[PDB]
Amino acid sequence: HKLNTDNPIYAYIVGLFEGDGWITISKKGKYLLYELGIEMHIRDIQLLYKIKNILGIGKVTIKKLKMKDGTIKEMCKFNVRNKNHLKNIIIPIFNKYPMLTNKHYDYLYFKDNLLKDIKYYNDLSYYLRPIKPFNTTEDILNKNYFSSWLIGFFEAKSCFSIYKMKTASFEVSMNNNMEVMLAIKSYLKINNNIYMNEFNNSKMTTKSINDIKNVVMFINNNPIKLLGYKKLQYLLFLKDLRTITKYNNYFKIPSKY
Amino acid sequence: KLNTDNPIYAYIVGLFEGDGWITISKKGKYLLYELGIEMHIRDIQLLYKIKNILGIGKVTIKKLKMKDGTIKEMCKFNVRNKNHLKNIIIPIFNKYPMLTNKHYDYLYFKDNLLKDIKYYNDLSYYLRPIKPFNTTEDILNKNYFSSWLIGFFEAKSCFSIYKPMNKKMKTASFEVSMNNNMEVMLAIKSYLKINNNIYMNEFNNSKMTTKSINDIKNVVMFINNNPIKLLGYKKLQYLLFLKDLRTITKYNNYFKIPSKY
Repeated sequence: HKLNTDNPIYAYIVGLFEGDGWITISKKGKYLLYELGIEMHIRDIQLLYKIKNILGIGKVTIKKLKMKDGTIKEMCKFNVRNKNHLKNIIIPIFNKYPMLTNKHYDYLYFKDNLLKDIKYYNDLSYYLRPIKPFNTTEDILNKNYFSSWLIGFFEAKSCFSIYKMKTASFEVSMNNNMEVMLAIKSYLKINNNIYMNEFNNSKMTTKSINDIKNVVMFINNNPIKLLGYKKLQYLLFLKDLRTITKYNNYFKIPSKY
Repeated sequence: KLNTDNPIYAYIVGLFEGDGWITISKKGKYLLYELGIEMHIRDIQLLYKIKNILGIGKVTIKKLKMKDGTIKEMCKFNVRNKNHLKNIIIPIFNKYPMLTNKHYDYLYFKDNLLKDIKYYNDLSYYLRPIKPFNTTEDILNKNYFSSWLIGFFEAKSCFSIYKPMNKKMKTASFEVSMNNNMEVMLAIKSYLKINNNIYMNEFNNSKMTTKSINDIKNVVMFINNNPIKLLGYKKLQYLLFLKDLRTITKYNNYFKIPSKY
């Protein structure tokens, strides 16, 4: 039979791969390599096995990076290279819950070529990701799987931090995709968000007490959950937030997640 | 080991708890273990979705030969393979436990299956406890209640629009079929902030009903905002309900009825 895709966690997966993964076609001599992949830190290796498990396809590997200094850094990776697996599992998932940013174009190209069985590099047309945003902030807000996509995006690109009395902030690393950032600001009713640019490291942040409450309650009330390290950071964040007077009193920081 | 992080499995448990069964039955000296569910033909596509989501099981059509000479139809989905039950079904129900007394059927089913009981003679006696397993507060404390609720609504809720012959205009009502689950019914009333519900008993038809504009508002928004959706006929009934609800002045003026589910 075919892949049933009415399950929201597949939207969470798209969010995760849109944030930190990739779906490309590359030149392997006179042949082509099609690959859906994602690389994360060792702290998220279990998350990659979870992905492998949910998708039923793929391979989890560990890569050793030879640093300049002579040391070795580690990363873990999940990828799918089997053409039939891509056509039967991945295509249907992304068709059902397409990516939100311009990265979506990478998908259409990947898909068009894959389904046409292009295998020699010389039969492959030229491609450069468009600079125009595929969707407007309102097209995003009209998508009924936004909140699910968002947990996967947060899993990959959000950050919870408590710093020195004390203050709490929620940030989302952006890679010039304001339409998505505005959809998030709106959907979550975040008011005191300040944008930044630290070494072209553009991000969106907020520390106000109500904004934090809104973020915590959206994350907490969503049936779609953080699965890897990001979940631990979140739970540690709450653990801390409970000790900060102005926050723990302003609302009921939940104890179950 | 099966990954059970997907809340749609809680929806599945919610659906089976409402219209399904998980039992051990005799077959002479042997024992049949079965997770099963029977629905009307209108939901045959839904059974196929369950099948593809669980990755196991079989869908069949049953012909009930009535005494009047007519053949009535129903469709069914079931899992009988011991390995499939141990490796898929057990982990799901362990992760997202049923909420009513029916949960006892599960524990019983699971203890025997794991102990590898094969003969009816080795089967200890069993009668589903009468006292509820959970309290309303225990229910409200489960973090997967809202996902379970959709599967349970898929099976036991009912959206109806109609014009009684004693009132000039149509009324909107949401009802949930009862079955000795008042602790669960109270958790729903509480969780959905329902304030004008009434109870029915039309031919032992214990159920909960509400027609108040605010109650209906709460139900429609809960359903529409949930990432976990109605997948079968119930969904179609839900969508036809909204389309009509839009034409009833008192409900339409009270709140913004969603146009996309």
